[PDB]
Amino acid sequence: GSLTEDGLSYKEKFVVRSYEVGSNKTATVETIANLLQEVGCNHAQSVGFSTDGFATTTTMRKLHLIWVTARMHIEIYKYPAWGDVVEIETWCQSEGRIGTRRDWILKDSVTGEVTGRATSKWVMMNQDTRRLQKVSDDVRDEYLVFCPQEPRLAFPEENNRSLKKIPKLEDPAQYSMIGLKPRRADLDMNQHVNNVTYIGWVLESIPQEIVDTHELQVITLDYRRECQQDDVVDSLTTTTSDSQFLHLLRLSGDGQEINRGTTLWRKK
Amino acid sequence: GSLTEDGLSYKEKFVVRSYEVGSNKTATVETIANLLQEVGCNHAQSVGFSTDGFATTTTMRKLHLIWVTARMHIEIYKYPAWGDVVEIETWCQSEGRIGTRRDWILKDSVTGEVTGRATSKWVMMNQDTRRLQKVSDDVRDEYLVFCPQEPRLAFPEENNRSLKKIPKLEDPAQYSMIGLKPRRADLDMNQHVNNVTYIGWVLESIPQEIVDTHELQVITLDYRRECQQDDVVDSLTTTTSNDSQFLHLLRLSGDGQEINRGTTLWRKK
Ligand SMILES: Oc1ccc2[nH]ccc2c1
Ligand SMILES: Oc1ccc2[nH]ccc2c1
Ligand SMILES: Oc1ccc2[nH]ccc2c1
Ligand SMILES: Oc1ccc2[nH]ccc2c1
Ligand SMILES: Oc1ccc2[nH]ccc2c1
Ligand SMILES: Oc1ccc2[nH]ccc2c1
Repeated sequence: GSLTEDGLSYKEKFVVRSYEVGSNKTATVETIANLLQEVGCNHAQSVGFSTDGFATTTTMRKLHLIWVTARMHIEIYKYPAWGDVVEIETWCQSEGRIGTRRDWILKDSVTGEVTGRATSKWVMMNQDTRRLQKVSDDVRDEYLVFCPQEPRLAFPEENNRSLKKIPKLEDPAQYSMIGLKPRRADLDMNQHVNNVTYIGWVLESIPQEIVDTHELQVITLDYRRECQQDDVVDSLTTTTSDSQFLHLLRLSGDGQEINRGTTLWRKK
Repeated sequence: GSLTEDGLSYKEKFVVRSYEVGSNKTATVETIANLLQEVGCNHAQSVGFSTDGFATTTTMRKLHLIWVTARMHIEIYKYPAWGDVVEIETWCQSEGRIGTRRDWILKDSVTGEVTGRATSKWVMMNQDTRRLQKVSDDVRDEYLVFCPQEPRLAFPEENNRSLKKIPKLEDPAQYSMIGLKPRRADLDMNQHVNNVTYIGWVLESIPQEIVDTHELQVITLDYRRECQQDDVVDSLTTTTSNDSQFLHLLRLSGDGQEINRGTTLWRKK
């Protein structure tokens, strides 16, 4: 992969692997989400962020502050098949003092056609207290030089699917998958549950019949609280409708919300 | 990746990804095991095996026969770090009428030094009845042209760990992790549990303190029965032993039916 000519975005090509595909012989949405993190990580490294994995500025490390995902929104028009080459372009932009947004564009490297797009909201949090903080002047100055100054959006539409407020699923749920626990493979280099594991957990309560006759087109997921490697999660789903579903992940015991989301599926 | 000059082995390079590494900032043994399947799959495709994923000959498809793993043996000297390039070479050889063996050699693409090696035993099974069988003459003729004829072993040693018989763990186990279930990400393109998920399940009952102070050096795993996507597994571990050795057992949560048995050897960090 490499930074573009202006040094304000990063592109990388990936050949889809045999173990990265599902029943349709195309990449799962979890494989796509993993590739989005990989190209984001590779972009931060290319623009000077140290080999520790955190895209944190010098002042952020002094204050023990890290970036955390608040929301992920993915829309796939075509999933790449095993052996196909997908090209992904990523970039970041400041959203005032609220935080930052990382966007992605997926293309079929053979035709150049846009096959998907994704957007994410990131907030500054103290890594020890877990307290959310607004973005200070000094910190924004350190990362503005890595962002395009004119707006560049993967989802330009005024008040579109990526910015739609998500309601809380009311009991009883139509479908559920209980007792979901992460294993060591679900953790990252810092022993925290990988963000992509939560997408997998959300999708677990989708009936197999919907999976067998539909393809996932859109997924929006809000991140409320982390699952610790010793926690247990319940995944709840209710059809709201193409088929649309409302989702909720909560702790198995006390019912504490960890994520909420929505998915849109198209008939095969 | 590409076949070597003689067309009897296949090499492929991989750049280790950020999400493929563990706490030490090196590739997990599950990432390595996934790369071993990928290079094996790419080798079968390169030598003519159809895009359906099964390295099955024309006569095997007519008889509804597939290859299934009986045993996996992996030994890692050094795990590659995030951003490092690992080169993996793979090949297959017939083991008479018993079945086939696929071997792998892992190298640091920068120094060329051998950083790991792996071997696996494969048996022929009817896809529908699940009945195992010896390899017929006609089937062996179809795949011999893809194998080196002179023996080529990743584990040449006289008393190597890849061929050592594994005992059954006796209750009570010293350690355990119960209620392990696969999710859709654990399945393959045919809706079957990926072989690498079982390695993950075996390793779940290793205490976190061993993980935090040791590195996995060797793992041998026997595959007895398949876990269905609706099954639930218990992972059992008992220390058998500078180095730490463990005996492992995966069994169904309810009836206690054996899924896998194995052994791991760990060395102090
Ligand atoms: O989704 C991700 C995950 C990790 C990252 N590091 C830097 C950007 C980025 C994006
Ligand atoms: O912390 C940041 C913010 C904006 C960025 N653009 C590119 C990398 C990056 C890291
Ligand atoms: O909750 C929000 C809303 C907008 C945002 N922009 C960037 C981060 C963020 C978080
Ligand atoms: O380990 C593996 C898995 C799948 C495969 N297909 C062909 C060879 C091979 C090896
Ligand atoms: O079925 C087989 C046996 C040996 C092989 N060598 C390479 C691919 C392959 C497939
Ligand atoms: O149990 C065994 C023993 C030797 C073998 N060689 C190939 C498959 C196989 C299985």
